[PDB]
Amino acid sequence: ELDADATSGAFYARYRDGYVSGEPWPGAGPPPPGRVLYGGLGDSRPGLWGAPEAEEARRRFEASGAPAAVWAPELGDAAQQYALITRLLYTPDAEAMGWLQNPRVVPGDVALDQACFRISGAARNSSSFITGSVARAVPHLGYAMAAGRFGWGLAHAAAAVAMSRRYDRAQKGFLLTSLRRAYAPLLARENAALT
Amino acid sequence: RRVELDADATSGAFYARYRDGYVSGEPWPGAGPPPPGRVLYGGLGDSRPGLWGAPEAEEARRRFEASGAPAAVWAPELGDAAQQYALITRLLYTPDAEAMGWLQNPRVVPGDVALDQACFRISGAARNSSSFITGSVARAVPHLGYAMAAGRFGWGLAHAAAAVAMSRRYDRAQKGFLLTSLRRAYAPLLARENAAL
DNA sequence: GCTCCGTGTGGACGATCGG
DNA sequence: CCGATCGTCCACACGGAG
Ligand SMILES: [Cl-]
Ligand SMILES: [Mg+2]
Repeated sequence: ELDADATSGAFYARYRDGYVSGEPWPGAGPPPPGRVLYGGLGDSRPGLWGAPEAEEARRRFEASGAPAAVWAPELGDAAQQYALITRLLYTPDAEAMGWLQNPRVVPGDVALDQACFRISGAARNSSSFITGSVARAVPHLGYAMAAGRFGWGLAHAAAAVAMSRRYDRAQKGFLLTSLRRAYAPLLARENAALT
Repeated sequence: RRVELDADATSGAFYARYRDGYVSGEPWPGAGPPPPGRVLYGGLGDSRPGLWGAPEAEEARRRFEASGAPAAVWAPELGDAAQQYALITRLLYTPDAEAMGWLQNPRVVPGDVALDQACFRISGAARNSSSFITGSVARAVPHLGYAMAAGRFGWGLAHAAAAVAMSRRYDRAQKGFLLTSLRRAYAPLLARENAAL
């Protein structure tokens, strides 16, 4: 169906949901002890704390001041990576969409990524596995779902567009501007309430 | 490059001051209507000849016009892109509609196949691999160039939600969370954009 | 006239899933 | 048989130097 209540815009101005920002999404929570979020909702993989791959990447992440090209929960708090990627999506000339799809990766970034899916249970990286993040730089969606932070959905939506092969460079730039306009008031209102 | 976090962005005040140099309702830089007798197709500025007279286009147009629902496989020959955008946008806000599942796994009838094959034949034969730019990640969603030509950023919701729906990295509950995130973000934008235009 | 660089695009082909 | 995403590799433009 389609009414004049929709084409005029009044149906969207009255949008309300039963969820509360800052409250856990139904079924979402922290991973079991000694494990980190991975895969589908509620799933997890063993952590790689003390492993050479995780610790080498943790030091590089803490020393760069930039968002990590390959992120894992062993590297730090997901809120830091979410905020760095979110800010990156709003800085002009940053090439955020190109960086989300094809970031420059040192061998340590490759070794970290290979260790995470291997310790989960995978023999090789495969396009069919549900990981909870379409781009390796974006933290697992379960951390946004557990914290009830809908503004962290922007990182995943922008990365899903960036990772798609069906849009060219100029088309992705328009979609990034669309997402900037949509999420800017949400992020401003959400970051104020939870600070 | 490098990103500097600070209290201006952590408190949210950097996002409250967001402004861009674009104007809603005005063409995106480099974007415009297709040439006469052609429809938008492929990358930015590209186009293919229209099929407004072919039997495949007319069969699908009647099915679209007789259902009152958005077409599962859409082409410019079926009607106004703005109407299909509005139907998909309304569908994305409809409870119990299974919108993400429908975007990812639509029913494709023989008439849809004949329409889709007629569109690629009237263009050039580029396919020899699976990597090709279409301008829309889901066939039900009109070409992005129509949103770019009209400067309608609210029509980006249909493409952003469809890109999530087609991704293989999220399960059903994760895609449901992302739809709610996109609903909240775009609801004030759509309300404000539909009023001005 | 060839290469040499880094870097930024899209294509090619396969793995895996599924109608 | 068809085709979807996405890992992985690669083709090519960029241009002042030899
Ligand atoms: Cl709320
Ligand atoms: Mg066949």
